[PDB]
Amino acid sequence: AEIYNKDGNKLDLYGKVDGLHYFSDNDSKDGDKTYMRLGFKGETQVTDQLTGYGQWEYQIQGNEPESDNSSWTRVAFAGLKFQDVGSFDYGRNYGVVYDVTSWTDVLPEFGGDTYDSDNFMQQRGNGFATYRNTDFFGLVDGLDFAVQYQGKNGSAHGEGMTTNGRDDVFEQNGDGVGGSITYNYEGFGIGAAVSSSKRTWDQNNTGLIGTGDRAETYTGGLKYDANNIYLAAQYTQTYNATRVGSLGWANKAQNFEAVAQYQFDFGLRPSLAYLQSKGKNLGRGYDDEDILKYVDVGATYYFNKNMSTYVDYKINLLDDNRFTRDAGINTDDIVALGLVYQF
Amino acid sequence: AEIYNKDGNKLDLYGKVDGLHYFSDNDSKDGDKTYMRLGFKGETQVTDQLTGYGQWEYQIQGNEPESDNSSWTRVAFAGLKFQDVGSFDYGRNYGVVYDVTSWTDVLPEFGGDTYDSDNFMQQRGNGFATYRNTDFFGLVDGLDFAVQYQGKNGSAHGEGMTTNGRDDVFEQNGDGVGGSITYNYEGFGIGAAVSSSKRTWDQNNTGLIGTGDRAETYTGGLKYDANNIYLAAQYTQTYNATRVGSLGWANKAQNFEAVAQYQFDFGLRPSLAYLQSKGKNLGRGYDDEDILKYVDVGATYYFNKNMSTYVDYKINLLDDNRFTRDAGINTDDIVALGLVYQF
Amino acid sequence: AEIYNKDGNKLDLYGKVDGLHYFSDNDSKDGDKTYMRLGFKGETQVTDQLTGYGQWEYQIQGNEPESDNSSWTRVAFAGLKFQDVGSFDYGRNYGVVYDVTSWTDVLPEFGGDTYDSDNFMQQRGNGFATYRNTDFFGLVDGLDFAVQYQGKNGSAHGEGMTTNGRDDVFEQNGDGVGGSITYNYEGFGIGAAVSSSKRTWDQNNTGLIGTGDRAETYTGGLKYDANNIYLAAQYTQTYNATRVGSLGWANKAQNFEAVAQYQFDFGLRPSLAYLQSKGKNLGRGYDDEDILKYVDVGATYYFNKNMSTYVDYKINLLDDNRFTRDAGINTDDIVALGLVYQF
Ligand SMILES: CCCCCCCC[S@@](=O)CCO
Ligand SMILES: CCCCCCCC[S@@](=O)CCO
Ligand SMILES: CCCCCCCC[S@@](=O)CCO
Repeated sequence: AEIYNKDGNKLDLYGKVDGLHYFSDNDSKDGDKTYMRLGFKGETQVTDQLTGYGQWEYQIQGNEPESDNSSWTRVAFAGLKFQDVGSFDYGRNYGVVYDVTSWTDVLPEFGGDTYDSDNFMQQRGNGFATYRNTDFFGLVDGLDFAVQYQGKNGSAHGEGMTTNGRDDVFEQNGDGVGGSITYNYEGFGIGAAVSSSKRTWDQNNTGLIGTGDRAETYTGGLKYDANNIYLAAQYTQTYNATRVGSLGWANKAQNFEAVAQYQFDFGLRPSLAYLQSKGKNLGRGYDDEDILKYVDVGATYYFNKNMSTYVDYKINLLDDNRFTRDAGINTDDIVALGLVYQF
Repeated sequence: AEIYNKDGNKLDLYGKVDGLHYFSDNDSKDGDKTYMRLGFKGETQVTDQLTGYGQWEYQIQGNEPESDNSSWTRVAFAGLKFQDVGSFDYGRNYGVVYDVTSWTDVLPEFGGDTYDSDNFMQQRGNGFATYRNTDFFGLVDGLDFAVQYQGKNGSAHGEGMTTNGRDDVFEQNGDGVGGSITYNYEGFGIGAAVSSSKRTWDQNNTGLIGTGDRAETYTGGLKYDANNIYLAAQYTQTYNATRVGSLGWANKAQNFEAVAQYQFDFGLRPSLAYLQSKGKNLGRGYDDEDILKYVDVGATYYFNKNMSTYVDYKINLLDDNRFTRDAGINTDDIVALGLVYQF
Repeated sequence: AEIYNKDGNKLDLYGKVDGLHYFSDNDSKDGDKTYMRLGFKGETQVTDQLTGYGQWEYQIQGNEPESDNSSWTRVAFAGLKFQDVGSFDYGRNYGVVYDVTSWTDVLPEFGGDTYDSDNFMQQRGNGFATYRNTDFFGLVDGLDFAVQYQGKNGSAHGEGMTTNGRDDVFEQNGDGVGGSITYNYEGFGIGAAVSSSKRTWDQNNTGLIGTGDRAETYTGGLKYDANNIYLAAQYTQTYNATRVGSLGWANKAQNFEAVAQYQFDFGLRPSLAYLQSKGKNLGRGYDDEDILKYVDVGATYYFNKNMSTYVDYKINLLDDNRFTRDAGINTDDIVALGLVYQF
């Protein structure tokens, strides 16, 4: 909600409370999942064509006792935007791969998990410097592109250390570069993205699988968003980038996400999605294994812009086998039931 | 404070800073206790008779250094309210036992501690699904009732695990059911509450006292709230529900709280309260011991709705003995001195 | 930003996002340093001459992954202000030594580090009770003084324990008393401050250097703040108060900070500063060592009140030697590059 707008600056304070419950045969995926998000979007008019902005978003879990409550920053960045030239922002933000893969990340509860947070330039992560050009200098409405640099987020000790270092190797990265191009026209969307990150010393020298010099993602995507119908698909082919449970990363992975949705006038929105991640030549005796594979059927009912409720059913297609147990990958179904207020 | 109210949605952002200091012979209860609370109450008009709402409240301690600052969510829930039918909400919220025991939880600093947070359905806890009926379908002004379900909040590992699991057994619970009825009329209040929770495997198989299949509370309460006078009393009889320091829980407990207050026109509000918790047949050689017992004398001076200061004197009536030392229960006096800004 | 002002109470919700990056040969000082701050300033008119107030400020780091995000309260206090008499506030707040040393704490990124947080009464710390007199009862415009008491912030276990205890001895303190006087007139500022804190048992009995009965600071300061020119200097002489890396504290220390700045009309603000901390008779074989010593050259460009960017270059003058390695003191340069949105 816009709670301030005065003398050239405005501030949107926004958030939500999701009363959320998971039902699953997997005990680790069963029970209260209530949480909230809080954020602000600030924007200031410097001149006719130049605006400064800042954004911050924070998740606070609501399913924990008061002795040990968990929370974190999703994004936190500042930037500058010049009309018919472009923008620059820096901070914790989304990787440019997500400019395309976000198109399928629209399920009621699940989805968007053929990749993780702090997972190279694929989703949210630290220290992105992002240059964006919107509508090609105002000459081609709908044509957007971005170039993105991610600085090294290293270890918390020893060699390859950064000031914001982290001992979990799955959350580290070296210097990376990425780009995205997208074109939207009368509801039809088409986009490509590419990212290339250096892998740090710790992630290649701790005995995990999917070691190598660089992490790489190549993404293509298509969507249709008009007349109350939402169709989208994305295919990403990764190298040393996709996480495989606890085992490490996938030498090669082929990720595919597809979604179909329809918005009824009275507020009902049914959703059918298919997500899949295929590990190829994973090593460690596993050759070719499904890292992820499930069908998602669900529905959100929008009371209005400020309130909704939804059910989401993750029909898990993975087999319980040696690879999934070793990696610690869930192969059980999850049904999500949620009640959501937002402002 | 209402910082937003527009096109059918309003948002109250509220909070306070309590500059607070404790004086006690017990070193663990002596010193700076400064803290703040922050929250929002959001509410949206869906129709003439249907409203959606969300609430979130957060405590941030202000008495710690910057290397290690502690904070937690008190409540976080969403819900729906239909006029002359009732409400439903879900999330971290207060247990329905508190619909009655809150009546004595009105002291300046102390009080309200014959029970804890995350202590079955007695106070704040995770995953409450709460149905409420207000004024009996609009036919009996003052008559309220509630039915409440709390889902299992289990361990963080092994058997009886939940996704929001917790290794502290005092903060766990199994499935529980509770109800409350209250009637208020021209300042006079009368109420009863009942709760029945299943106890998890860990809380019955870790060597503690007060083990058993279910936790149970039966509460009665009376109050008078009119003509600047506040009188209230509550009596709760619990089984395997009341915490006894570190020892475990009380097989049986008899809890009683009584308060008397008077609001002077110029802003002074003196308070006299008596709290007591009697453990019966506690085992471990005890067998009948006071778990809690103190008289509280205090006063709050309200400068206005936004500012006040208070002194609160917990005259501790417990004897320093084997049970209290073993349980780790404070038997020393505490004087609280506080300065409070709120909005 | 003032987001509420109604019926005698107003509330300023403020904050910023600093997209920040450090470049240094020291790996521990190199990389993403993005962070945000959030706070509110509340103030209520009780009468014509009496106002109640509350303030709270919070830092949330933006350079960490979502599994482990760090945050803390900077200040949290309530108080009362009577016109032409003075104010009283209590809580986590700034020590009165800072009434003078803040004058040099105005660099774009660095500076203000001849002392720490939770470092006796020198900067931010817990449990300050602060009495302030502004303009000497309204009889001498510009003449301010303060008396301040800090209650014991002790250990988290054993002897010398407080309820808000802390096991890091560098963040503990005993009872302390401090005072400040300042005089400002047509841009010219002059001030003195004195503080005297008791050192706790743990800080004198854990093998560190700079042990002794009391911590003491004596501070003098001068400044000029007018006609777009900012000049300021502070000299503090401390005893058992200044931190020396991990080694302990400095028996005696001589701290000096000097700054020169100029505000161009078009928004550029160049800054040149010199900071220095000289340890005297440190013991442990060290004798006389520079604890801190660097020159700071930098510049902030203000787009407007809500947006800016800056570069800050810490030219480190310390030699890499036995003392600096043992203490773990950085002797490498740091260049800071920041983009900042604030409201
Ligand atoms: C789409 C914009 C192309 C990226 C160019 C950025 C070059 C880095 S520059 O902005 C910093 C100068 O050191
Ligand atoms: C008039 C009904 C009394 C309240 C009982 C609530 C039952 C919960 S049920 O509707 C959810 C399980 O499907
Ligand atoms: C002349 C003003 C003196 C300021 C110091 C106040 C003394 C502390 S006292 O008021 C609290 C002990 O009860």
